[PDB]
Amino acid sequence: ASVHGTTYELLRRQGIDTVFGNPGSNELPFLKDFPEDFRYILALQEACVVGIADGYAQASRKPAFINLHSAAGTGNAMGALSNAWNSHSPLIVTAGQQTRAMIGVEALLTNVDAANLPRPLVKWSYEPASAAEVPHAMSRAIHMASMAPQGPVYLSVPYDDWDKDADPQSHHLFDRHVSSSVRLNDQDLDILVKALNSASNPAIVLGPDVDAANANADCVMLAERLKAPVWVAPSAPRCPFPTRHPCFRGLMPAGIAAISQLLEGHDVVLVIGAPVFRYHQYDPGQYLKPGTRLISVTCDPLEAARAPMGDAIVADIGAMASALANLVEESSRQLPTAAPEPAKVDQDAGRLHPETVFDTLNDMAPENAIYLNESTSTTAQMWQRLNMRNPGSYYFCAAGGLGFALPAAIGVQLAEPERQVIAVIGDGSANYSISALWTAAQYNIPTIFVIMNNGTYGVLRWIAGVLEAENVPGLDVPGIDFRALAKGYGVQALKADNLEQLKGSLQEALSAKGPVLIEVSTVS
Amino acid sequence: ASVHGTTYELLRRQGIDTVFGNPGSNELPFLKDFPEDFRYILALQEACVVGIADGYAQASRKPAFINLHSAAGTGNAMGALSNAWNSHSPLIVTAGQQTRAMIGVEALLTNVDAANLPRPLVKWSYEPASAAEVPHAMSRAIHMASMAPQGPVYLSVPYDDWDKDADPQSHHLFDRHVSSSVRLNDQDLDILVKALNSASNPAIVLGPDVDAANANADCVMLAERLKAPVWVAPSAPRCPFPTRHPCFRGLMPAGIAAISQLLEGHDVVLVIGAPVFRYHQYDPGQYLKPGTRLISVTCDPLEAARAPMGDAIVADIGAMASALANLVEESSRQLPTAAPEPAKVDQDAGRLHPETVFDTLNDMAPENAIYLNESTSTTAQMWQRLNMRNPGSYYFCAAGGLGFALPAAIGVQLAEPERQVIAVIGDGSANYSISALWTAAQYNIPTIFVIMNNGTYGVLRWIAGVLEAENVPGLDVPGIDFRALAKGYGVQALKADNLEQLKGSLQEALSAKGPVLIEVSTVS
Amino acid sequence: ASVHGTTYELLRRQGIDTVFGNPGSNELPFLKDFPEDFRYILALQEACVVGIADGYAQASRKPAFINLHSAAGTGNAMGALSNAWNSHSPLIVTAGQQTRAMIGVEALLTNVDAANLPRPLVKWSYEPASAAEVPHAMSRAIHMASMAPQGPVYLSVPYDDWDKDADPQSHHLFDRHVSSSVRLNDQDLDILVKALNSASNPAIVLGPDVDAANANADCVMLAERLKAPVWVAPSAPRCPFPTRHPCFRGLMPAGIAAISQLLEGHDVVLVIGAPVFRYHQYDPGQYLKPGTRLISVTCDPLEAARAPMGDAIVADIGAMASALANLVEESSRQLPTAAPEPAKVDQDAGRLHPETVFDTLNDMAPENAIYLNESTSTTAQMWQRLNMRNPGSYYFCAAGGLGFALPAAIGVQLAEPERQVIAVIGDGSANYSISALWTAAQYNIPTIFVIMNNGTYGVLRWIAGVLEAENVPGLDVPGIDFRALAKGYGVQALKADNLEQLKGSLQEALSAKGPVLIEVSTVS
Ligand SMILES: Cc1ncc(C[n+]2csc(CCOP(=O)(O)OP(=O)(O)O)c2C)c(N)n1
Ligand SMILES: Cc1ncc(C[n+]2csc(CCOP(=O)(O)OP(=O)(O)O)c2C)c(N)n1
Ligand SMILES: Cc1ncc(C[n+]2csc(CCOP(=O)(O)OP(=O)(O)O)c2C)c(N)n1
Ligand SMILES: [Ca+2]
Ligand SMILES: [Ca+2]
Ligand SMILES: [Ca+2]
Ligand SMILES: [Ca+2]
Ligand SMILES: [Ca+2]
Ligand SMILES: [Ca+2]
Ligand SMILES: [Ca+2]
Ligand SMILES: [Ca+2]
Ligand SMILES: [Ca+2]
Ligand SMILES: [Mg+2]
Ligand SMILES: [Mg+2]
Ligand SMILES: [Mg+2]
Ligand SMILES: [Mg+2]
Ligand SMILES: [Mg+2]
Ligand SMILES: [Mg+2]
Ligand SMILES: [Mg+2]
Ligand SMILES: [Mg+2]
Repeated sequence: ASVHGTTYELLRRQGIDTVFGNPGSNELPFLKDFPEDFRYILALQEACVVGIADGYAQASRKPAFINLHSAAGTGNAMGALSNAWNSHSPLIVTAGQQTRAMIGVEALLTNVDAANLPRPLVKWSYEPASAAEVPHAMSRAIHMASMAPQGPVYLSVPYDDWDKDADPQSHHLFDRHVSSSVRLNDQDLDILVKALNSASNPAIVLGPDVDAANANADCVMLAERLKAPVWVAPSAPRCPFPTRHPCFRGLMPAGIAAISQLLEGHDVVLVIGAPVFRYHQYDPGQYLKPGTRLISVTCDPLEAARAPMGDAIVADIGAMASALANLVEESSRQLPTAAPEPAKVDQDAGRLHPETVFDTLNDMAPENAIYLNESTSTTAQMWQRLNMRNPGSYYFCAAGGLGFALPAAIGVQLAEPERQVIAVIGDGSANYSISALWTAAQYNIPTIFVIMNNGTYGVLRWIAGVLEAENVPGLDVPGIDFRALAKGYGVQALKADNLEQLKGSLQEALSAKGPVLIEVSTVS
Repeated sequence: ASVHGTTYELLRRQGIDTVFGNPGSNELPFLKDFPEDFRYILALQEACVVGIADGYAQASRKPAFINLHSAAGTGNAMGALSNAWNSHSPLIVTAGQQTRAMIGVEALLTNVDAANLPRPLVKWSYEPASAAEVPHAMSRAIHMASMAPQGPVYLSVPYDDWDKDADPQSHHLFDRHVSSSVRLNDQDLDILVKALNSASNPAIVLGPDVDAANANADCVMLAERLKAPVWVAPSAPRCPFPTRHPCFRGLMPAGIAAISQLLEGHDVVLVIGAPVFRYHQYDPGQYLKPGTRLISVTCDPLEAARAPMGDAIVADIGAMASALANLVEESSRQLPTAAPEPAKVDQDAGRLHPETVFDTLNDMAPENAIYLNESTSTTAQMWQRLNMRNPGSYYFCAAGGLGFALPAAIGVQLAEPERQVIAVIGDGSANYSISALWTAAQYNIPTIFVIMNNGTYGVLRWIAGVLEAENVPGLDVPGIDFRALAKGYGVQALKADNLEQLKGSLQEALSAKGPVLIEVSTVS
Repeated sequence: ASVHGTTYELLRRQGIDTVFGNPGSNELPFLKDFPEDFRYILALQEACVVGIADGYAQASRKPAFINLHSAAGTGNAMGALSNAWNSHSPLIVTAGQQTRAMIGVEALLTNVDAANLPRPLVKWSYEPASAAEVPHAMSRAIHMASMAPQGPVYLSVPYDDWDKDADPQSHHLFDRHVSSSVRLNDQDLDILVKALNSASNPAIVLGPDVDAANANADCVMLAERLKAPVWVAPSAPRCPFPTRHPCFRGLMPAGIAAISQLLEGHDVVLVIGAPVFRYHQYDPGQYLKPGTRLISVTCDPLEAARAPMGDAIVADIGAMASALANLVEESSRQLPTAAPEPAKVDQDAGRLHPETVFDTLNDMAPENAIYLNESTSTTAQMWQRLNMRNPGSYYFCAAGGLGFALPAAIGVQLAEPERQVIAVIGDGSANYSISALWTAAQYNIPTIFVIMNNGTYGVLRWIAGVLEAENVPGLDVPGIDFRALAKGYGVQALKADNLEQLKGSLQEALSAKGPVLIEVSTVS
């Protein structure tokens, strides 16, 4: 068998059936004879390729496979890899290299020192030393991406390797099963359970690895048993809990002092599937107030090591959440009271308040909708105003890197064809990966894109105001016609300049057979 | 509190009480006011510092703390770090940096791009961005070294940071407990146990992480229940099993074909705490024969990913071994029969056969002796001829890097004062870290060093013969007087030119109050 | 032709005829059939291998070739590479890798991520992607080491590559000539010359790249024409000027304030072949006083970029020094007056003051002796007391990393068989690379080693005193018998406990046919 044939068999045997890519000449020898049982999803720029694959992997809860062109294609994707690292997304990134005989002279298209290029944003990065090693290296890539803590990996392959003979002993790779589905030993788990049972006023904080593990329902059971309020850890990339459950308390503010104040009076705080903590703003103060003990369950040693406080347990989130939910006592304390509905912001017949947009989406969208957020000044209101009952209902760029949501929404919609995906994206953010729209058109992936157009990088104007920073350039983005961009890439386009038009456009979009972009005029 | 005071409190609260070091000026501000409850162990060269610390960590089963001088001191230690990486040794390597104000001009003693220097041989490598970050960075280092899979880490600290004010909130670091003591979830563990119970002819292969976890006794129980032969995985850095137990089958040859042949007819092979596999010689063939399934339990994702065959489970070796030993059925098959005693090699009244040396050590040494091996042509015979009943009884350079055993034997002896340490070291290997002898003299650490003097790099002459490689330079090392080297560093020195003298010298050495070196004339 | 044959032909055609090495199994396929016209120089540890090669390269003013064993051998050499980087030493470091078929499984002796291992201490680091690339990669290594700014490079070669067929077109590599012998364009050079001619009170500062270029005599002419005092730049790795020439002003103190004060009143300061500046101690103040302009000529862009003051010209030191010396006007100012002889320190009949040792060496040594310094508390006095008339007469560890001088003195003596090499090494420093002594014995390289034994890391005790740092551990090194160490490695050993014995021992050493070590009892 050839390296080509062996590698595709390995991929198929390991459950991979889709290649997200933007092709080049170093990749043609890999892409030729493309298997009839695989799908290729083309995107027009590599940030888009990786974003689509990332959304697909996150929503499918399985690895996604990417093929890019040498250094320039890899390089174009590195912002996307920054997000993927923070979301623990299991992405297998392959890039074609020059033929081995031309690497030394650094022919055009040589990826120099290739494995160093994507560092430090990958778990493993490698170029094999021979053609017959390629299937083994691919096996390593698959497993490295997939083991806890999941994350992106990189493999560079000289284009002449594909046609060479494989090692017949590579067949042992095909059916390897590698598990990291582990949990704390019984003795120490019993100690933890007793500490949770004995707590007088426990709180729970959940992060994105809960949703990645589909541990959401187990966390609901845990919170109900402990009668504990539940927060989502700051800078949330996913939604780990039903947002109208009585225990839910919303998104934690991403500040040191704000979080210790919120946790004051809680004697034990159990954090599951989050860094401790993904703070953002400068908000100096105490990590915890006196009287609060924190215990973190994380899938990632790097998270456990860097927490500035608390105990930690490094284990699989699904296995731990299930074990805890089934072991803790039913507390006789009263169940927390649900948060009240948010206020309705006064809305005239003109430009839309973001609150109006979210309220309207919540009213009109199906109960199993999936939302993506890249409307950076409106996140708090989004979190208050969308009732997200189900797992996998929210994504936000995990490293804060713009250009995620537009392509990722396409990948999520591909992963979840029965769930309507609605991406709410600022006018600034929309440009970073605008060409991703074409993939939705070409493959008829019926994502709805809601562009919040206020003409500016609004959160940056806000921060500049707080900082008292005057004379900052580059914060306004006037003069972008998003309906024309949508037409450019073949996506149906609507506008909404007021609430009546918003409702009309959403009605049209929800019933459409293809992707739709709605340009919403929002308050500036 | 100062950064100095806070950092030493963190170290003490995390169980560190010893600093292995070779000082320099960038380290004086750290070493000043050295705490009265800490011990400093000086060695004369940094390979020696790290080797001593490594032996101490491996034998104590706890992290060891190292302080080196900038780039040159770190650099001198990098061969030692190569071994430490392969043995999963929990080493916290700190190095002093220039004062922050002089780093930009690259003053003498500046460690340029410091965190990259020890890569790729460390789990984590870092220089903090401010003085007040130093205690937090130290906390990260401690936990990164200590979490499974354990390994060396590196922290560079500008010398002016120590006297600066610490963050008062660093007190939250002091008592953090971080656990990776995890095992496979119950459902999947029950599947594994059923597969072991159903095997008709199981075999067990054990690696160094078993001995590191002190899982040896649990593995004895497991092997007895399964009635299974037990091998030690190739290139063994430690001894994971009693070598005269009836199930023991010795050291696996480090070749692909040799191992698949050895495992032929075993339907399930359970590998615990080893890479799959640390092959060495070129010995192409099948990874496994038809009819053999392999299942690996490893603490290291990198091991699980790179195995060319078998299933894998990534979990703590101690937790897994205990769980398996207590869950499997007692097989009604007959217990394996003990290996017979090895043959006595004919020995005249002249130079010693290595077999004679090992037989004599086995006769005369206490039953709780600890052996180190850096006698590279004699490893197979050593493994056959030493009855090692207890855990922690054997160490061999885990990356094959010479210069480990001489210093490591000192660190092991420091860790285990009641167990006589005997390092068996070739005349070639003895030179790499010869100055370590001084530390044994200075601190009166009563290690016995047995120098096997045959005048040559014997295993290289052997390999050159197999390869039919003629005219190879540099394989002979005549003209070294090891008794004079021992005198040079203040260690009592004996010679043994024949068996009678070997017995006499060993008798003297075993009853000595300090370290002793015996130069043995072995067959060439 | 094989890769082996082609590579050795390339080496020979590029002027390489010596391999400095410590062998291992990955290197046996390279070392077999070793060419009869090459020499192999064995050393017993890799810091020693690289130090010997470094001294040889520095003194010969040509590249030196090194062969080490995989990661552990490379790692043992990294402290030596730290010095080599700072001295711009043209070292071609090769290391053997596992056979390509075993790299993926990380067999024992695999150098993982090999090219990253020696970073950041090499100019270029590489592992070829195929066997036929090896000769081209070797060509790249040779030229990268040799082009200005010279420095160490690293090449990792899988052991199976050597026996493979080479590309016949590799013959084009053999006779390539690559020049960096460049100087500033005429127009801008004329501007510089006019600025030097117009200076009222010029000063010259010279660094190690002057001695490396053998630009010393041109710098003498330049200083004589300009009637300018001449200093050696701080932390000097080499001696660039005759130390009793009337213009010579000695070693600059390695402090910011001290240097600007020394240069005060000099209107133009011309720095040639030095960083600006290799400061050491914290000595904050002005980089230059008002009225001083600095102009630097450096072979190294990294030096030019990081200078905190002055103009810079990046060019070959030999070409620039010759051009300037021949273009400047003869100033009618008076030639500077020679420094007076240093004082004689009172010396009783007991332990030796270091000043006494240097005065005695200066009296008794030949006028073409070559000195190496690793006696760290005595450098200032050494510089004042040795009359070094000729180029290539002084070496000191360029990164401050101990373990350089003992092996480097052997390499210098090998390079310069007619010039007596005398290494003056502290008792602390002597241990780092003590096994290098064996190479001097084995090859009968007649270096004289003068061990300054004061029982302590003296400069560290001194600095601790200045810092007012109390309770510092690890600063004393009692109990080392250097005559026994010398006997251990087959080197003739003498002692000197007082001046009469020093003179007697030096007389014996200077007339000896082989290497000699003299242990001198110096004041503590
Ligand atoms: C790749 C990338 N570049 C720049 C930024 C900085 N950034 C953060 S938010 C923001 C403004 C986004 O504006 P918009 O999407 O219109 O949302 P608004 O703040 O107006 O709600 C910018 C540029 C970033 N996070 N990522
Ligand atoms: C740091 C380092 N350098 C070189 C080697 C290569 N090496 C492997 S075994 C060996 C010979 C050791 O000789 P000796 O200790 O006398 O034992 P013998 O083979 O004679 O039993 C050498 C040099 C290595 N493994 N590590
Ligand atoms: C590899 C290395 N480790 C440690 C140091 C720190 N160091 C600088 S000077 C010095 C003391 C050397 O003592 P010695 O050679 O006896 O000379 P003395 O200071 O007594 O004159 C030490 C350990 C270093 N520069 N390089
Ligand atoms: Ca509503
Ligand atoms: Ca799906
Ligand atoms: Ca906006
Ligand atoms: Ca016996
Ligand atoms: Ca102990
Ligand atoms: Ca030997
Ligand atoms: Ca004199
Ligand atoms: Ca010469
Ligand atoms: Ca000294
Ligand atoms: Mg990079
Ligand atoms: Mg293959
Ligand atoms: Mg258990
Ligand atoms: Mg490195
Ligand atoms: Mg602090
Ligand atoms: Mg379970
Ligand atoms: Mg060739
Ligand atoms: Mg010109």
